Amino acid sequence: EFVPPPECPVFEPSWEEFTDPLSFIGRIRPLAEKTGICKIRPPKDWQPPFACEVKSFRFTPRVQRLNELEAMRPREAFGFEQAVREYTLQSFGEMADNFKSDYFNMPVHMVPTELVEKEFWRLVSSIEEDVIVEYGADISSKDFGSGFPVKDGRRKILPEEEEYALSGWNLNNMPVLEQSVLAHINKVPWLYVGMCFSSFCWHIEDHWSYSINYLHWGEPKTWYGVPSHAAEQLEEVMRELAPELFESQPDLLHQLVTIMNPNVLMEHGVPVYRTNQCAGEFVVTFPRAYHSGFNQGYNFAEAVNFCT
Ligand SMILES: O=C(O)c1ccnc(-c2cc(C(=O)NCCc3ccccc3)ccn2)c1
Ligand SMILES: [Mn+2]
Repeated sequence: EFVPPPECPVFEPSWEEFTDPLSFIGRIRPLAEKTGICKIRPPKDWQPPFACEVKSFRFTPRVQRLNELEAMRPREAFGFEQAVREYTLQSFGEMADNFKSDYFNMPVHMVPTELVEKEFWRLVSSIEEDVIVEYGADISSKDFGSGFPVKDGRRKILPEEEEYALSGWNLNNMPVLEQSVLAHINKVPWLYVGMCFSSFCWHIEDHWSYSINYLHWGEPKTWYGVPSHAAEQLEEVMRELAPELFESQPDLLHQLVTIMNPNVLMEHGVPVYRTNQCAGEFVVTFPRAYHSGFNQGYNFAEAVNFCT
């Protein structure tokens, strides 16, 4: 069965250390850049409100067939497996919890994170069992607002919430403008509504950017990360073992389907670290750190690429 990778570093900054995000990330870099990803737990009293327009939040999530790569005799009428379904935040959550409790035959919060992890990777490689889930991925914060409070006058902010609108850890306040000559001659966060087994495959960011990720609420998001010094190693294992039909594809397209069991990478000598990102915790990915992961259950994440 699946062997969990070693845990990535988790930091619990003091209030003093928590004042400036870029200063903090710069200070932890000697360790975190060697693990690709790290987790940051804010002080216990730092609790931003959830500021999305919940009443109107509607979306059509993308369908994810866990074993689509292993599955590569064409099945009758491929391309039409799943009927389309639009959800509200509430109705997606009802669907997500029902899916998970039915799947495991127990209440959603009683399913061990290790079991969802072992079962996810079993399902990804299984040809006997076709599990299909849905992911409310890549929803712009412009559509219904950020999960963080923002002083743009579109939504009421209470006095005790203003510090969160102004915080450097509010993802809308991270720096995003890359320096360049073109910048002198001539981005917002994205939202992710997850359910059990919804997932993201191995990738790095455009321009080898840092990214930062905040789980507003819900069940954990499980991460795997590879340090940048091993990026070429991972890419070589992909070349060797990924489907030949996709071998010649540019990285930007190949990354849409680069699913790989972390143990395969580990057996080929690639260092992999894991973490369960819980509600109220940040994950930071360092430049050219490959990462992938899946959601343990119904949850809500916000993410943005930032520059140093
Ligand atoms: O899902 C997450 O929590 C997550 C975590 C870390 N990074 C990403 C991420 C996604 C994209 C992206 O646009 N993907 C295409 C759309 C997409 C397809 C399946 C799953 C999630 C997105 C680019 C860069 N990073 C997503
Ligand atoms: Mn990413």
